Amino acid sequence: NVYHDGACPEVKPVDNFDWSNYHGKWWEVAKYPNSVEKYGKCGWAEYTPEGKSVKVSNYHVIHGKEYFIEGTAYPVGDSKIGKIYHKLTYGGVTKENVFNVLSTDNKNYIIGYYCKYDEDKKGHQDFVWVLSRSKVLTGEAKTAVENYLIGSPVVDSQKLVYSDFSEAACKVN
Amino acid sequence: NVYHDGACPEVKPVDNFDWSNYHGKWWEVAKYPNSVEKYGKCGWAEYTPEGKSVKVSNYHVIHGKEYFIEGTAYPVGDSKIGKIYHKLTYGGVTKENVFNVLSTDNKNYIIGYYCKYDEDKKGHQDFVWVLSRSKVLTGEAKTAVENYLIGSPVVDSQKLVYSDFSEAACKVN
Amino acid sequence: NVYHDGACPEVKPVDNFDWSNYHGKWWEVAKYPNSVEKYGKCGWAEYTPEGKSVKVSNYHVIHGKEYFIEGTAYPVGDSKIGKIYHKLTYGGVTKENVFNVLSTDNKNYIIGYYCKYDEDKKGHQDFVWVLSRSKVLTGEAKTAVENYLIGSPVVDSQKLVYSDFSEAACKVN
Amino acid sequence: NVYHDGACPEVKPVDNFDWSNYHGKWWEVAKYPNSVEKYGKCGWAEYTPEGKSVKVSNYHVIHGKEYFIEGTAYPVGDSKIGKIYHKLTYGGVTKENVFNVLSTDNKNYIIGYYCKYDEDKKGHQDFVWVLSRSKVLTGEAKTAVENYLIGSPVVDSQKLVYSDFSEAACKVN
Ligand SMILES: C=Cc1c(/C=c2\[nH]/c(=C\C3=NC(=O)C(CCC(=O)O)=C3C)c(C=C)c2C)[nH]c(/C=C2\NC(=O)C(CCC(=O)O)=C2C)c1C
Ligand SMILES: C=Cc1c(/C=c2\[nH]/c(=C\C3=NC(=O)C(CCC(=O)O)=C3C)c(C=C)c2C)[nH]c(/C=C2\NC(=O)C(CCC(=O)O)=C2C)c1C
Ligand SMILES: C=Cc1c(/C=c2\[nH]/c(=C\C3=NC(=O)C(CCC(=O)O)=C3C)c(C=C)c2C)[nH]c(/C=C2\NC(=O)C(CCC(=O)O)=C2C)c1C
Ligand SMILES: C=Cc1c(/C=c2\[nH]/c(=C\C3=NC(=O)C(CCC(=O)O)=C3C)c(C=C)c2C)[nH]c(/C=C2\NC(=O)C(CCC(=O)O)=C2C)c1C
Repeated sequence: NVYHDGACPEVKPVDNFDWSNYHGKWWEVAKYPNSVEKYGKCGWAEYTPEGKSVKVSNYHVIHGKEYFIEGTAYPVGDSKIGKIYHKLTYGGVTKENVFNVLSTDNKNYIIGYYCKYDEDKKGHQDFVWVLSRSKVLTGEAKTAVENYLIGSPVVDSQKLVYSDFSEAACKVN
Repeated sequence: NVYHDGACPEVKPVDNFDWSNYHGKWWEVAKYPNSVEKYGKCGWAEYTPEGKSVKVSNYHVIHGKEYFIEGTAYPVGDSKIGKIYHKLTYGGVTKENVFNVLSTDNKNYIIGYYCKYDEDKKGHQDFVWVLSRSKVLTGEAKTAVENYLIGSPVVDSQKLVYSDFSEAACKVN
Repeated sequence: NVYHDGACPEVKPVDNFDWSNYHGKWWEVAKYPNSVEKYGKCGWAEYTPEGKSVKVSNYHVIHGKEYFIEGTAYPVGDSKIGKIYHKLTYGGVTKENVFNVLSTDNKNYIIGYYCKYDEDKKGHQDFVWVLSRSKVLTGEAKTAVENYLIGSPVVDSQKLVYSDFSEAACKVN
Repeated sequence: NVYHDGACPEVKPVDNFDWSNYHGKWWEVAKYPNSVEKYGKCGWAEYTPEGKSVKVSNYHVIHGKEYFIEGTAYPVGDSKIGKIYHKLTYGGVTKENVFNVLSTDNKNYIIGYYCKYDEDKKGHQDFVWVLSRSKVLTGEAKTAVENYLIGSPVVDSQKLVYSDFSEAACKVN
């Protein structure tokens, strides 16, 4: 889990988000570690569209067993601004969590960020995911991701943990 | 927070621990991040000997405000072996958590490990602290710590975060 | 610069090195600092295969000006064994310096070590490079470089300095 | 060796320097590594007044053998201001090098800094020494050293290397 002092940074999302492409199975190729996804392997997100909204379900495997959450996702304002609410319930509190699409090709990959702010302690936790339609980044998508990561003012490439997509890791029994 | 798969690893504690030095104020010079201490600055532990035991108090400061837990510590067996129970209560459950002393000069520094196992997920969380009687490592202590870190089978120094002992950080109001 | 007392340590190279992949452009993702590359950013190596040998060109960029050296590398013995001579001239003097490939995937990354021994002062300087066909370590190659760095007796990951591959740093006129 | 891009930092020397006390024998308790002092142990300096100047002799010991340089030191202006010229020869070139006294008690210790700028590369090398009358810092002096290092804009405590004052380190054959 990646903590910092202070408020959530001012982040600039993509201005050209293609809401059409937001569907299907996205593999979580990397992330910053977090407590909810603790121990999880072979992670993915599954987006099923309903207009300018999507039904969300996020899965991962731990030792042969599948775990998931369901929720819904829709743009905060204009579909083209890469800022999307993901409405999930944690701890019996349901909140609209702003996912920011920092980088995308509207085809193969998403690099997105969520910041959880603590008012009482005046700090925040950073959550980052690299979601891809492929278990492995190749070619242009991989090239795009690298160049983003090298300039990124928000994402620390070192802190990224890359998911295991072994058949062993991915097995549900 | 540092997560790995599998049960808690077997570690070798120091076999020459001087329990009589185990008192006084020990600054948290560095640690693996964990959720209980998120956003805290200027941490320290204070061990107040009570013959057999020591009373434990662990502090930090967040934005002029002090937070703490109190507990009790005692050797798991032979006092010269670097296995010390720390009896703390979290979430209404009281546990005798084993703290392994991985390296120490028996005067200025102590490098310690606690492993938290998840029986359901067949994985564990690693907790590491570098404790020092001075806010900054100097002389032989600094060298000893450096060298241990570099050889350690358990501690990945690259996951250490060193504390903020600024005047401002430490200011309590 | 990383100095240690005593002779060069006995390192264990890879015994499955694939000479046939020793070509192309290998970004200097990290190194131990040394005097010759001081100030240089965006560094790379270029290995031009000439069959038995390779032509070596090592570059970096300092303030829009590009600096480099050229040499020749060829295996110290058996191709499969991860010891390569790098024949370079410094101080009007051509040596055949042994580069030890400590870890590799024979595809994306290479972790290498050269040790410069001072006979008169019975000390040595350590040279470590982390080389990759991409400017940012991603996926399995990232995991593999980390997990090596953690277990390595030779390399202290805390003495690594990661290169800057920003557009600005890589800008040459 | 500690290298940075850019011009030398603006540094604030002590304005209460006691030139009278800048005499006699000072151990080098710590430094930033540098190439001149490569492999050296048990190092010390000796200042021998000659009027408004002091004659300088800097020593260390490498495997029973003694190595040294001589030169002269005198103030840049007013002796109350801790910037001192240290006139030494290296590479057949004799230069006046500014040594800035960042912190001192004028009794036990001195923390000093020299910055070596590369005009060609537009970068600089940092040189930091922690001098003391005593081979081990203790008491108020230690505390003074610790405190300075907590807030120091220039000196990184982690980059200090602490000299070896073992009799074996100090033994001259
Ligand atoms: C494919 C990416 C992805 C993902 C992403 C994700 N989560 C989000 C939201 C959050 N994730 C989090 O972990 C928290 C909780 C923060 C907190 O309150 O602790 C939030 C809000 C957002 C955008 C806001 C996104 C894109 N989340 C998961 C995984 C999961 N998230 C879960 O809640 C579970 C079930 C855990 C269990 O019941 O044991 C899984 C597997 C995956 C695999
Ligand atoms: C000086 C070192 C040190 C430390 C040490 C410490 N904690 C220990 C134990 C634990 N810490 C933890 O965070 C958990 C896991 C609790 C859980 O189950 O989530 C355990 C068992 C152990 C013994 C192994 C040790 C040495 N612990 C702290 C700090 C703290 N630990 C605390 O519980 C709090 C209270 C936070 C609050 O009330 O909001 C502080 C400040 C410091 C500053
Ligand atoms: C991508 C990795 C890499 C590299 C690698 C490298 N160098 C090596 C060799 C050495 N480097 C050194 O610095 C010395 C010691 C020279 C000495 O001081 O005697 C040697 C032998 C070896 C072989 C083990 C390897 C793999 N070397 C460089 C960079 C350079 N090496 C150079 O000599 C120069 C030109 C400096 C100038 O003209 O001002 C550059 C840019 C890069 C960027
Ligand atoms: C007690 C502290 C101290 C010290 C200090 C020192 N050096 C200074 C100067 C420099 N040191 C350096 O290494 C260089 C050389 C920069 C260059 O390489 O051009 C400079 C100018 C300055 C003031 C700026 C100070 C206070 N310098 C030494 C040690 C030495 N300095 C030496 O030149 C040698 C002889 C090396 C040999 O003959 O092989 C020793 C032992 C000690 C032990």
